Amino acid sequence: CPLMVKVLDAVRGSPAINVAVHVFRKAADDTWEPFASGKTSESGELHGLTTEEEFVEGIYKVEIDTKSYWKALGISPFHEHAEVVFTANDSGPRRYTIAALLSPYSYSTTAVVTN
Amino acid sequence: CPLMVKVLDAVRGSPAINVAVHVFRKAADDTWEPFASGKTSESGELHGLTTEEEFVEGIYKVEIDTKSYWKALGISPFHEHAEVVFTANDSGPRRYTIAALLSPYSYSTTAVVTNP
Amino acid sequence: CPLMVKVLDAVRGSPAINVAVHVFRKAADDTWEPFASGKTSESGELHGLTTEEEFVEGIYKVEIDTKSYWKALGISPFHEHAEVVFTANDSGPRRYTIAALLSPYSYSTTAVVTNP
Amino acid sequence: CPLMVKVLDAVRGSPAINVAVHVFRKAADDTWEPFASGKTSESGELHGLTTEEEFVEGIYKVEIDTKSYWKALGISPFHEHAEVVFTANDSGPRRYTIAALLSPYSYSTTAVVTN
Ligand SMILES: O=C(O)CO/N=C(/c1ccccc1)c1ccc(Cl)c(Cl)c1
Ligand SMILES: O=C(O)CO/N=C(\c1ccccc1)c1ccc(Cl)c(Cl)c1
Repeated sequence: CPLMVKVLDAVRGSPAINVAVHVFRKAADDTWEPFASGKTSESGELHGLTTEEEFVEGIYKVEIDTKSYWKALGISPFHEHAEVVFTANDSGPRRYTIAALLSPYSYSTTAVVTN
Repeated sequence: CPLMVKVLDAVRGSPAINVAVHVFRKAADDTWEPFASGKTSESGELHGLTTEEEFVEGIYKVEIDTKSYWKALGISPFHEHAEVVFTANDSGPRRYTIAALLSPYSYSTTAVVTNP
Repeated sequence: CPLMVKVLDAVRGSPAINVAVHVFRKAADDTWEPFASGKTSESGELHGLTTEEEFVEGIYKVEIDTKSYWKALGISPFHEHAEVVFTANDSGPRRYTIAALLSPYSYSTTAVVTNP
Repeated sequence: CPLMVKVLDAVRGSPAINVAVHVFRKAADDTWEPFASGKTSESGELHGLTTEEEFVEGIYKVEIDTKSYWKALGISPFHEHAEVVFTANDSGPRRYTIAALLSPYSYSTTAVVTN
């Protein structure tokens, strides 16, 4: 699995469950084409988005539906969503984990790239 | 000043200076229209982007060009840019500070919203 | 002002007001001695803790009483407090801003260090 | 395993490996008594610190030796260490994960409490 997403909730100190996640790849058209999508699991994780074959070098966007998550909790959030845009590179390590820590008025994101 | 951007560098412990920022507003046809742009100062701040009259309700996107920033320091970073998307002035006018704390493989963004 | 503390609330998108802050300096016997203390203002800032003369080289600890803060908002948080420990003025005097961004189960702290 | 620590490096986008971690429990003496310690693994994780029997309600301090980590990388860091102080509570969920994301002049920490 070369791309995994992990979403955490900083208010409840828990994994962010059932969060919609959409992945896009930039096309020569210069527009974002849908690539993969999922809802996070009970552990806040989303796996099996793509394969090694499919995940070629390019610019990818990971879009996390944070607003719907906070709305579900009855908490008024600042952001429409959290979007992480990055370039996938062959020179780098094989596996990418995109992590997001969510708060109603803030988020943090990090990438953990490993072999 | 209803919209201010502050960018900090978590590697150097400093303001992130001369960072390009672009602000977009969602149009009637759903396209992102250019709204305002600038560079952060020596204090990592960008002020004077808009006015109270111009800054109407809407969905706005603040794009911070972090990749150029890191590249000028010799660092090849993970992210193309940091993007902050939010609905503004939904419940009347407010003043917004969008802050970003940058590292090569990570970034944090928070909003401070105050009532005029 | 060589040492300033800024505290923000990531739930409300606001300054974190009236937060108690205690600053300690490591003594000759390795004990933490009280150095300065105060509460954040309506802007989430605490200034006037020390002077250039008083703020000598040393290891300092900035303790932010986040648990009292959250409890007054009805929230039972994870952390007792946020503690920031650092060596200051090691290479000559500097101005330090210690910033903390608070959530009930998480906190982020960054330093902005500038040369007088 | 009721207490795990996970340490990530925001500069290299990788797990923070071989980082010293010390856990303390507050004593009636009002002083920190050593409880457990370890070095993070190649995945940035430290497990098997304690048992369910041993990990009673109380105030605990997790102290991460961030300065030595950055020194090893030749990067000048701001903090002496990262310390996370919290109260363990029976009413809450059984498992605690203390995570830290490190930068030379900043860190973030979060707790993920689950059953
Ligand atoms: O709205 C604001 O005031 C700007 O936000 N500022 C800061 C900050 C502020 C001053 C000094 C250092 C960081 C900030 C932002 C983000 C984070 Cl994650 C942290 Cl620990 C601090
Ligand atoms: O595990 C991974 O590969 C990615 O995890 N990243 C985590 C994290 C990890 C475990 C538990 C809690 C947070 C994370 C992310 C962002 C932040 Cl700001 C923090 Cl303090 C932790």
